[PDB]
Amino acid sequence: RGGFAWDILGIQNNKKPKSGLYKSERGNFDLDTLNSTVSVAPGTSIIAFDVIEQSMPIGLITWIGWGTSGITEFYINVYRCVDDRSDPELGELIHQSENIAGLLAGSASPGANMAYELTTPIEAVAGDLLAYEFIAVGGTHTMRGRDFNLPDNDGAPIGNVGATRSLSTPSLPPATLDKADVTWTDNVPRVGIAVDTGTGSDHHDP
Amino acid sequence: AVGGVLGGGSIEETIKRIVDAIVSGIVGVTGIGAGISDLQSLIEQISSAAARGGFAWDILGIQNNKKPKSGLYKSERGNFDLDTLNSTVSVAPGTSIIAFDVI
Amino acid sequence: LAGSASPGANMAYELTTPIEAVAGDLLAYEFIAVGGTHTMRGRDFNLPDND
Amino acid sequence: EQSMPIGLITWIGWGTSGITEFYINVYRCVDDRSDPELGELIHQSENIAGL
Repeated sequence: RGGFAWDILGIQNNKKPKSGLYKSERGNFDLDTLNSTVSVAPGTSIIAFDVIEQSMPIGLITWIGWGTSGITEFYINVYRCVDDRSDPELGELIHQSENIAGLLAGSASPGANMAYELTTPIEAVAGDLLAYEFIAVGGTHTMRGRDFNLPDNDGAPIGNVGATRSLSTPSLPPATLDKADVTWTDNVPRVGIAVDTGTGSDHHDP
Repeated sequence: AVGGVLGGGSIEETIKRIVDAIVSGIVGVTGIGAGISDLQSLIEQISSAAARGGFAWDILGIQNNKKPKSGLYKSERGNFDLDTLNSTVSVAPGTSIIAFDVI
Repeated sequence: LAGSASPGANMAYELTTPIEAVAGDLLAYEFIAVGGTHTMRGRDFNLPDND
Repeated sequence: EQSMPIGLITWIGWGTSGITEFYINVYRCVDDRSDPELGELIHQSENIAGL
C-alpha cells in the first residue's frame, strides 16, 4: 500500500484543463481568473512568482500573448528564491534562455498560445518558490494576466503576487537578485509549466 | 536425529518451517520449498516498498507548498483564492457573518 | 485592525494555542464587531441555496 | 485528479418548457491529438427530463 501511495504522488498527467490544456501543465494561476493584460516595455521586466506543489522536471514553459513586432532578443530567465523576507537576497539564478524572439505570435486580444522547451529540464522540488522573468528589446510584447488588486505585505516571504525590475542589461541577467533591486506589483502574467508536450513521463518505480 | 522446536519433529523440520513461514507471509499463499536466497530477495522487496511508504508520508506532511495566489505566506490556504476576489461584505453590529471551509 | 479605508490592508491573527483541524473537517469562521462596520474583501456568488 | 466512483453529476441552470427529453452522455477520451479518435462512450443516460 505504501508503494502504491508513492506512485499516486508521482502522477504528473492529472492536471485539469482550466490550468492549461496540456495534460501536465500547472499555472502560477488558472486560466479561469484571467482579467486584463500586462506588457513587456524595454528597460523594465515582469517577474511572476510561483510555489511548486509537487516535485517535477520543468521542461515546457507556456503563456498566452500578442505583439510579434519590433522584437529582437526576447529572453526568459528563471531564478530560485530565498525562504525568508529578512535576508538581503531575493534569489539565485537557475535558467537563462537563448534568444527566443522567433517563437512569438498573435496580433489581437485573444492572443496566441506560445511555448518554450528547456534544452535541458530544471529540477524543482515541492515547496520551491520560483520566480519567472520576462525580457524583450524593440517594441513591447503583451501577455494575458490578472489585474490582481491587493495590498503589499510587510511579513510574508514575497511582498505581493509578482514583481518588476528596472533592468539595464537585457543580455546579462544577474547571478543573484536582492530584496532591494526589484519592486513588488499587482498586475501579473499567467505563467504555465509542464513536464513535456505529451502523455507519459509519470514516474513508476520498477 | 536432533529433536525440533515450535512444532518441528526435528531441527530440519524446525528451520524449514521458520523459513517457509516468512516466505509464505511475504508471498501470501502458504507454501513449501523456500531457500535463504528467497529470504533475502523477498525481504529486500518489502524493505523498498516500506521505505517508499515513508517517502509518501513525508510528502503528505508538507504544510509549506501552497501557491501565493492562495495567500502570500508559504503555509496559507483560505476558503477562496485571491484571484476570485470581487466586491465586499461588512462585519457590522448585531449581525455577525460566517464563512465555511473544508480542511 | 488596519488604520485605512482604501481597497485593502493585510490583517493577521496568531492563535495563542493552535487548533487541531483534520482532513475532511468542516469549519465555520465567525466575525463580530461593535461601534463600526469593518469591510472585508469577498465574493458575491449569485448562488442558489442547496437543500 | 484522484480515482473515484463517479456517482452524482451536478449543474446550476434554468429552463423548463418544451423539452421532451434531456440526455447526458459521458465519454473516455484518447490521450493524444494526432490520432483520428476523440473518445469512447462510457455512459448513456435514461431520459433526464424529470430533473
